[PDB]
Amino acid sequence: AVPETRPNHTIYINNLNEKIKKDELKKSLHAIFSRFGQILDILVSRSLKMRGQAFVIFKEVSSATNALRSMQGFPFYDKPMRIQYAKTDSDIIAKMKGTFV
RNA sequence: GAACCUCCGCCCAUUGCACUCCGGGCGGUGAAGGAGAGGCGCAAGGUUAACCGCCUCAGGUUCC
Ligand SMILES: *NC(=O)c1ccc(-c2c3ccc(=[N+](C)C)cc-3oc3cc(N(C)C)ccc23)c(C(=O)[O-])c1
Ligand SMILES: *O[C@H]1[C@@H](O)[C@H](n2cnc3c(=O)[nH]c(N)nc32)O[C@@H]1COP(=O)(O)OP(=O)(O)O
Ligand SMILES: *Nc1ccc([N+](=O)[O-])cc1[N+](=O)[O-]
Ligand SMILES: [Mg+2]
Ligand SMILES: [Mg+2]
Repeated sequence: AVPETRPNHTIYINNLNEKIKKDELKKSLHAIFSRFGQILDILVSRSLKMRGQAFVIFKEVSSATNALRSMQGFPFYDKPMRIQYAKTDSDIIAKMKGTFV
């Protein structure tokens, strides 16, 4: 019904500072999120449609859940992070589960 | 082995759920001057312009 609240390998963060550059944003996200588990990948775009947002993809769903709870609202580049679970599996995960396309 | 990046900014608009990239406008620096190198296009065309795209490579960084 509301998939953004059902745990997922991938967390969706928005309300990020759009001023920060793509690579710096990716590496700072990794720095703050890697202690919660192994990170398959972190996807950021500076597109009009995708700026201010990032998908952080964990190997273990339990890792996503701990990262979200612990970093909900956390100040990051002067804006409180807003964290959800991704509404659908990231492609790399769909490939693992055998569900891709 | 993989991913991301590789000239420096300003303003306007945007709170947006992607996984092939992709809003608009304006400046500056550098003559060891198209932005790490090569190739190939494309651009440019003299007091000081062009500043881009693709592919390969290199490096930096984060990982496996
Ligand atoms: N090394 C070369 O083969 C070479 C380097 C630089 C120059 C050159 C210019 C070349 C082309 C230009 N336009 C097409 C407008 C302008 C150039 O401007 C300069 C300016 C200066 N200054 C000392 C101010 C030096 C060299 C320039 C060339 C060239 O053929 O002129 C070749
Ligand atoms: O193709 C490289 C890869 O197969 C293996 N290698 C090197 N470093 C690696 C790593 O950090 N992770 C993984 N998974 N695999 C790695 O070695 C091959 C060659 O790499 P080198 O840069 O060492 O090449 P060299 O010519 O020096 O032997
Ligand atoms: N190297 C060089 C310096 C300056 C100029 N110039 O025209 O001013 C030209 C060259 N060149 O190589 O032709
Ligand atoms: Mg260039
Ligand atoms: Mg470049």
